[PDB]
Amino acid sequence: EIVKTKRFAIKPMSEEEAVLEMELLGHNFFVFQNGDSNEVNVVYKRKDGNYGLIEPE
Amino acid sequence: EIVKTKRFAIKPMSEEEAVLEMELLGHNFFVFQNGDSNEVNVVYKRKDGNYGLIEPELE
Repeated sequence: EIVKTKRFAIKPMSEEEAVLEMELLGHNFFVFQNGDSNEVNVVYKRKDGNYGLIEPE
Repeated sequence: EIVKTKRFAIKPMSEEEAVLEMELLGHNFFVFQNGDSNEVNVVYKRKDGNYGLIEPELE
């Protein structure tokens, strides 16, 4: 089955904060409300050490 | 060092189709526009066998 859950990061934050939070929490991807664009984004760890940021833009 | 890309799945789809797409494409998580709620959701595979669906809010 598909287990439904609500986004953990409730409050809006910056892309910079999102990346740090993902790292401190030990995750590989992190869903958040971008406070600078008022849109939901997803940051993730790329297999090249870099970070990726997915936006609806 | 932060590479900005646009969501790959442009058109809205069901959560089931999203899980299928995630697997067919070989990813661990998949961002999509849920056609049921018209909102962006994220499906992912969890070490438990099941799949997870992240929503901004509960309907």
